[PDB]
Amino acid sequence: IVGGYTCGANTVPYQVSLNSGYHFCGGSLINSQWVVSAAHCYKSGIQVRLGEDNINVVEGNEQFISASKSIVHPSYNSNTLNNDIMLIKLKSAASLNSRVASISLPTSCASAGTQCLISGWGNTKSSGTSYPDVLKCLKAPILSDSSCKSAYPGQITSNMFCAGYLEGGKDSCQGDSGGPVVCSGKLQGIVSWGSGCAQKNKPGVYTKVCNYVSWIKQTIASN
Ligand SMILES: NCc1cccc2c1OCCCO2
Ligand SMILES: [Ca+2]
Repeated sequence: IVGGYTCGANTVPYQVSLNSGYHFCGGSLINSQWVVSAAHCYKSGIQVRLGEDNINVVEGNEQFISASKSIVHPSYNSNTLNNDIMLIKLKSAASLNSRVASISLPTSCASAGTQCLISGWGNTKSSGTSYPDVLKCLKAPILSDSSCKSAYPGQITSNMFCAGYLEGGKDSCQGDSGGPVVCSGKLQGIVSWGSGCAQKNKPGVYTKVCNYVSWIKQTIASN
C-alpha cells in the first residue's frame, strides 16, 4: 500500500497472508475453512497465515494452516486478468476469534464513490521498493466505471472496478495482490492489477467480487 497508514495489529481480522516460504499475496477469510484471493496469486503449496500483524515476527495470535485445495475461476484469463479470483480451502478450520474473523460477501455491487478499506503487506513506495513488516491500510473510494475505463482503455471488463485517487499518491501495490477491498462491511474487491502504483490517472484495478457470489457459494458448498 502506497500512501496509506499502519492499520494497527489485528484491526483487519479477515486479512490473511499467503506464504510459500515468504509472503507473496494477500487474501480474505470468508468462513472458517475458505479464503478468497486473486487467481494470479495461484501457486501449489500455499500456507495461509491468519491473525498476522508483523509478518516477520511471531506475536502470538497467528494461525498457520496449509491449503488443501486451490480453485481458480473457470474463466480466469491470465492474458487480460479477467476473472482474477480464486478460492483456497484450509486443511483444517481456522479458530475464529477477535483477531481471526470472516468478512461477509456482497449482495449487489457497490456504487461509485462508496468508501472502502484496502489492506496488505505490499510495496509502500510509488518509485522505489520498500516492504513493510506490519499490515498497512488505505481508505479509497470506488471510482466511476467511466473514469476507470478512461484510465485503462480497452482493458477494463465488467468483472473489474477501479478504486483510489486519480491524482495519485494513494494506491495498492505489488505484494498487496489478492487482498481485500471492503466497503460497507462487504468484500467488494480483490487486489488485482494496475499500471505502477499511485501514478496520476492510473488507479488500482480490483476484481468485482459481487459478480462472483453465486460461483463462490456453489463452489464452497460442493467442495
Ligand atoms: N497499483 C495497483 C497494483 C496492485 C497490485 C499489484 C500491482 C499494482 O500496480 C501495478 C504495479 C504493481 O503491481
Ligand atoms: Ca507475525
